[PDB]
Amino acid sequence: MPSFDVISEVDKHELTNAVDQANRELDTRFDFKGVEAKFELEDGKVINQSAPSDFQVKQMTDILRARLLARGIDVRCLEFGDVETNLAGARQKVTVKQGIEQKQAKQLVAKLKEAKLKVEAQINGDKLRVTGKKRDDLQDAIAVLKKADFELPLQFDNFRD
Repeated sequence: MPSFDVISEVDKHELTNAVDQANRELDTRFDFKGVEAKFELEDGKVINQSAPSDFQVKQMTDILRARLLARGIDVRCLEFGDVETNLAGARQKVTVKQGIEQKQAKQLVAKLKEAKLKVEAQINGDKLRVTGKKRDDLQDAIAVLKKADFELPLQFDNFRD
């Protein structure tokens, strides 16, 4: 029975490149002249945005999206926390979501079952392995998973037979 893995992963280097290019891009923008603002990648999972005002962080969000997309990253993996403002300025934590949690995995099994597909899905850590009797059932699952309404970017690899 052939199988593949449904994954939700972000390349750690390209994630670093996008943040570096976003900081470089701020240094060339005229409305951030001498303005204390920065992106900080934390543990390869959290991007901390900080600026004097709520609007300037909103601008940085547009920069961060464009940079991540420019390095091939589906920005739907971004989880934006609340914009926190104190006297020092505005700060916002953006979680770069990776891996398929048990919550989203069971959701992934349920629309597969809902789609009454000839596949058997099993959670294995933060990935979902899909097994079917033939390869075209797997693509039927892959084609369905692509055209779904999901809160996570999905990739597919580790095709075994």
